[PDB]
Amino acid sequence: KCKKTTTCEPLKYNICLGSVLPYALTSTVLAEDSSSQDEVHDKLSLWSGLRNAPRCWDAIRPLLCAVYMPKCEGGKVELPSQGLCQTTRVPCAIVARERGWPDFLKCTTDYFPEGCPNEVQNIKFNSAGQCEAPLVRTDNPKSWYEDVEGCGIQCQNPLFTNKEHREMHIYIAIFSSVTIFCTFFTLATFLVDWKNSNRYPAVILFYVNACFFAGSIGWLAQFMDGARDEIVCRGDGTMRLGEPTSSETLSCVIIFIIVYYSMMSGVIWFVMLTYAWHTSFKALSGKTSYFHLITWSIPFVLTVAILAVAQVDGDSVSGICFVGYKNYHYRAGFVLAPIGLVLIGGGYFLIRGVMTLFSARRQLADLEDNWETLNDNLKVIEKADNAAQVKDALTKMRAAALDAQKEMKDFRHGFDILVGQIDDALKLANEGKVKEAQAAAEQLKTTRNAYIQKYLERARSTLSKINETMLRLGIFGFLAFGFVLITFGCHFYDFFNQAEWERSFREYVLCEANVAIAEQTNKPIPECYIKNRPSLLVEKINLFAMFGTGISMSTWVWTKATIIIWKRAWCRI
Ligand SMILES: CC1=C2C[C@H]3[C@@H](CC=C4C[C@@H](O)CC[C@@]43C)[C@@H]2CC[C@]12O[C@@H]1C[C@H](C)CN[C@H]1[C@H]2C
Ligand SMILES: CC1=C2C[C@H]3[C@@H](CC=C4C[C@@H](O)CC[C@@]43C)[C@@H]2CC[C@]12O[C@@H]1C[C@H](C)CN[C@H]1[C@H]2C
Repeated sequence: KCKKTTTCEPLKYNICLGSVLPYALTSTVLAEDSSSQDEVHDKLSLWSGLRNAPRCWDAIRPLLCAVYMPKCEGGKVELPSQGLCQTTRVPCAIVARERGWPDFLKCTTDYFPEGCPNEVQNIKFNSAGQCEAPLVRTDNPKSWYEDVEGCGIQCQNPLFTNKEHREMHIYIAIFSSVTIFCTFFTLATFLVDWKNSNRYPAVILFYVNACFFAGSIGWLAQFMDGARDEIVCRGDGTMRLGEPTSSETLSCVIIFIIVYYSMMSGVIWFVMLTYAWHTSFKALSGKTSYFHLITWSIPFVLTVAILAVAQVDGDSVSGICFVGYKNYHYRAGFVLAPIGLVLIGGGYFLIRGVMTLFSARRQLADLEDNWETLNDNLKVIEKADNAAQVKDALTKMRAAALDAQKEMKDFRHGFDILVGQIDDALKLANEGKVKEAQAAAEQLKTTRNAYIQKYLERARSTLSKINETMLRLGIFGFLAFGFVLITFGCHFYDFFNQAEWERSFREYVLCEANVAIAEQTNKPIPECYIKNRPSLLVEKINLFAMFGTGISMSTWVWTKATIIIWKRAWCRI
């Protein structure tokens, strides 16, 4: 009979000599020189050396597959046919001459029964129609998926359909457009007033938006008539992976360089921003030429390193080329690490900045507290009947003014005068003279205005400036940290389940490989699908995060003080 009784075990390799196996279970019983599938793969590695003789190889492939890796299903293995074995004798006669034939490969009808249907005869090792979606026939051996011959891994992302591609593309369209013109607004502002806006750290924002403009450009590049497929796909319609490979158009690596470099410089400029703020608070342009070198060296070195390991991959959904898609331990290395370090540094100099801020914020408030005391005490003194209230309030005034006394010598002199006059009024009030002290408090009023009000209203305005700065730092801090937290979350999710998505994808590929033969042989065909895939909402979130940062830094230039600056250049008469 065409069937043999043995125990079916799973394939350790789902490929037979560059051809995908349409079945899932096999048996090592027919390979009489083998006992395990390791041995089988070894023997096939020995038979591999025959590939230098294509004339024989063509005819011996199917036999070798039907023998060493046969279909096992429900305790049965189908034995190869006599007709199949006879097609090996004539051309592979070389095997017979140099070392002879193995006894289990000799065409004795007990090993090869006559007229037996074989699953292998259906399989084509010249992949004319063998290549099955999500795979496409390419005859370039640099695009061949794993060990499969003639088949390449298709260009468009096989985890999301076109219905989702259009979606994400219009999403990225809108967002990146908002960013590309917001950053242009912010550039134009600091550019038209290049003479008056070129200061540090106000030019650091300009540099940030410059970077995030350059990047959004590369993000928009994929929307031209046929540019997307030029960036993402190879010449043979198979997605660009491990770029830059030899003899491929640099239409990918250029976009990668843009999107990555602009991004990284764009986030190191954050650290430079926080430092510049801190040192601005601590009091200059001595280190202003050294920030540059850092913010341009580090992204360069990183990008060059990525190009050195050649781990640029192409995504059709995003429509760009970026680091560490295929191998996700590179994305964590070149994206998550620099961003995290940026978060740490920028956060450090932020809190240092608000310490440098907090220390004065209390001082000015204390001065305001003393002035708050003086006025209300004068309010009580000027309008009182009992001469105990006058004594009391005068003492309190003395305490406050004394506490406030603790170009500068003039300021202290004023409070000398105030304390003195207050003590005079104290002497007057102690003796029970109510209205004499009350009248001697108007002296305190006019003196308060004359000698003290200057330095006070001088330091009255700063509490608005300082609080505004404090709250805008309150914006930037809890904004940037939120963005970093979110993008770290997304990247960590993908980082987490990319170990599973590849499993599911592979199983799916094998399934469709089964479907291929299952259809053109009038055999029952099983439905194939992806068990699990990346969430599109997560990618939505990440994009929203980075573009949201790109927009929020362009929002900074949005002031009413800016709007009028535009008029000066061309208002004329
Ligand atoms: C590759 C090769 C062969 C390896 C095959 C053998 C047929 C049977 C088996 C049994 C199986 O258990 C292990 C594999 C082995 C040995 C076949 C004969 C032809 C050739 O050996 C020649 C040696 C010669 C020096 C050069 N040319 C070499 C090749 C054409
Ligand atoms: C398709 C695919 C992927 C699409 C995913 C990517 C992780 C991150 C993103 C970013 C996100 O914005 C869009 C989706 C995208 C591009 C993931 C990497 C693994 C894989 O590429 C592998 C090639 C490999 C040879 C076989 N296995 C293939 C697939 C598991």
